[PDB]
Formats: sequence, structure tokens, C-alpha cells
Amino acid sequence: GPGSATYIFGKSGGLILYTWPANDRPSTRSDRLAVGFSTTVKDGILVRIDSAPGLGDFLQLHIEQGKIGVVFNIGTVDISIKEERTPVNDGKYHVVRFTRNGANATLQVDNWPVNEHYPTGRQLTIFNTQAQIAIGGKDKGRLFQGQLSGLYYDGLKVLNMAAENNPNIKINGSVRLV
Ligand SMILES: *[C@@H]1O[C@H](CO[C@@H]2O[C@H](CO)[C@@H](O)[C@H](O)[C@@H]2O)[C@@H](O[C@@H]2O[C@H](CO)[C@@H](O)[C@H](O)[C@H]2NC(C)=O)[C@H](O)[C@H]1NC(C)=O
Ligand SMILES: [Ca+2]
Repeated sequence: GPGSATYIFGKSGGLILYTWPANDRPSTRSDRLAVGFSTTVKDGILVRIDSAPGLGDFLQLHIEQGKIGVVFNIGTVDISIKEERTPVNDGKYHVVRFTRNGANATLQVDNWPVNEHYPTGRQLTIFNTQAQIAIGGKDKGRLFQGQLSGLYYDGLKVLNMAAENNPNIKINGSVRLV
């Protein structure tokens, strides 16, 4: 709601970084990711979850040519799902919702027709030993500029945790709680 923690990222970019305590690093067969955003950027990474060093697994929510999508890897090759029909960089508030079940995924913006992707043949299922949630894209040189609100990832309200000064959150660069 109104109480959902909201952060503004400026033109110079910033990062909010959640690092799981070592023993708390999760492994999942399915994920759920959602965030409210407003932006005019043609390109930027909003959120990326990475596994521990040496493991290639990741899950990345990003905008490319004004269109929002998720690319992820759970141990085979990059799997992508995208809202290709309509751009989201119109400077209006949207909600993007993503689910993953093994190699399968869904993606919806607002109330638009749902995108679904079901890779064929033998697949892996586990997103192994997740180590960090990077928000804002600055670390990968694709900074997000705009507003992020009410980020939800697998039960974690990460922006709420940032706003509450969670000891496993680091914030730097051009980012501000509103
Ligand atoms: C990932 O998704 C596959 C395929 O999903 C099935 O096919 C269509 C996709 O076009 C989808 O709309 C249906 O809902 C259906 O689930 C899953 O594989 C299927 O699993 C179901 C339920 O266990 C079986 O009835 C089907 O035989 C089976 N089909 C195939 C082609 O294998 C798969 O389980 C799923 N992966 C995970 C981890 O959930
Ligand atoms: Ca894996």
C-alpha cells in the first residue's frame, strides 16, 4: 500500500544490496518476484539475484529497448521471458509480476495478457544457493533510473527491509527512501 517502501534512483545510479547470511542462502524450485516501478529509461536492470561465487545461477529483471523482461539461468542456458507487445518506460506506475517453476516462467505487467514460457525437453529445476539481491542495476553498468516500490521476492519485502535498516542491506550511490 501507501506504506510499501519506495526508493528513487537518480541519473547517476545506485544500488540496494541484500546479502543473505551464509546459512540462510536459499535454494528454490520455484520463485515469485514482483515490483512496482515508474521509469522512462530505455535500458536498465531493476533487480538481479545471484548465486554464491562459482555457481552461475541468476535471475534478472530488466528493461531493454523500453520493454520489461526476466532472464534467468538455473544451470543450463539463459532462459528469457519478455513483455514484447507494449513498452513500460512511459513514466507511469506499473506493476510487474514474475513466477518461475523450474525452467518454466510467467510474466505479467499490470492486468495485461500474461506471458508464459515452457521450455521443451529435459530441464533442471533448482535455483541453487542464492547469495545476494542487487537492486538498481548499477553494479552491472545498466543503471535503473526511476522509482521502485514494494519489491517482493520469495517472501522478502526487500525495500521494506532496507527502510527498516536490516543489517544485511547495503545502500550506496544515488538512491533515496521516499
Ligand atoms: C514446466 O511445464 C511443463 C509443461 O507444462 C504442461 O504443458 C503446457 C505448456 O504448453 C502447460 O500449459 C500445462 O499447464 C502443462 O503443465 C511441465 O510438464 C508437464 O507436467 C504436467 C503436470 O505434472 C504433466 O501432466 C505433463 O505430462 C507434463 N508435460 C510435459 C511436456 O512434460 C513441467 O512439469 C513444468 N516444470 C515444473 C518444474 O513445474
Ligand atoms: Ca542449479
